[PDB]
Amino acid sequence: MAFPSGKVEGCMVQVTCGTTTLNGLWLDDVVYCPRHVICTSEDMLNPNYEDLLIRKSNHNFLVQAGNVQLRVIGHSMQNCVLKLKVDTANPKTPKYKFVRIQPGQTFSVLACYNGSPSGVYQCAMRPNFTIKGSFLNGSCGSVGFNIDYDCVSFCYMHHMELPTGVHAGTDLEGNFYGPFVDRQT
Ligand SMILES: Cn1cnc(Cn2c(=O)nc(Nc3cc4cn(C)nc4cc3Cl)n(Cc3cc(F)c(F)cc3F)c2=O)n1
Repeated sequence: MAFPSGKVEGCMVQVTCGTTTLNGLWLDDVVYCPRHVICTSEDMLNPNYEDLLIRKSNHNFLVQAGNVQLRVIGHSMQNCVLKLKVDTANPKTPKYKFVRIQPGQTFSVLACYNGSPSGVYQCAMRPNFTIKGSFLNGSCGSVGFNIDYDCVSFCYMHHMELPTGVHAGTDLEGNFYGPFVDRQT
């Protein structure tokens, strides 16, 4: 039962900080993405995110909507998500809300790679707050949603695959579902 993905496809962007790259969600004039993007490969195992944040400037972020670069004019960190303020509002922004779902609820996921939509499928949140998704490498920042009439409810931002092959992430305010932390361990 996956929801049609057209309204979300127009919101996906590629976010690059140095050589680390993942997917971002562009709504109005804000891009949301996992804060993990500010890690170099050596920081990924045990990042000090407050320190890494101090060291970055707006011009260290490259945001691409397709072949169009968007100018970053502000950035801030909210729990495990980074919010990049860009100088252009997304003209395909749908009506949307952010919601936090519970175990047992289902949602659709738009898997993206390097900012480009790749597939859509339905998932359920398990009681241990993991999901059995279909995510490959490069899918970090892909989002889960439901459609509520005309309104897109965003409920899941993908961060990591765990050793057993299931997946974990945050709501759109950056709070993990479950007892996980955004580090490569
Ligand atoms: C197999 N699989 C299924 N889902 C995933 C999701 N995922 C991902 O796509 N990427 C990750 N690490 C990165 C490596 C990078 C190399 N470059 C050049 N840029 C990169 C950017 C990322 Cl995000 N990871 C690992 C991971 C991502 C996190 F956000 C986190 F907090 C901890 C982690 F261990 C990953 O799971 N891969």
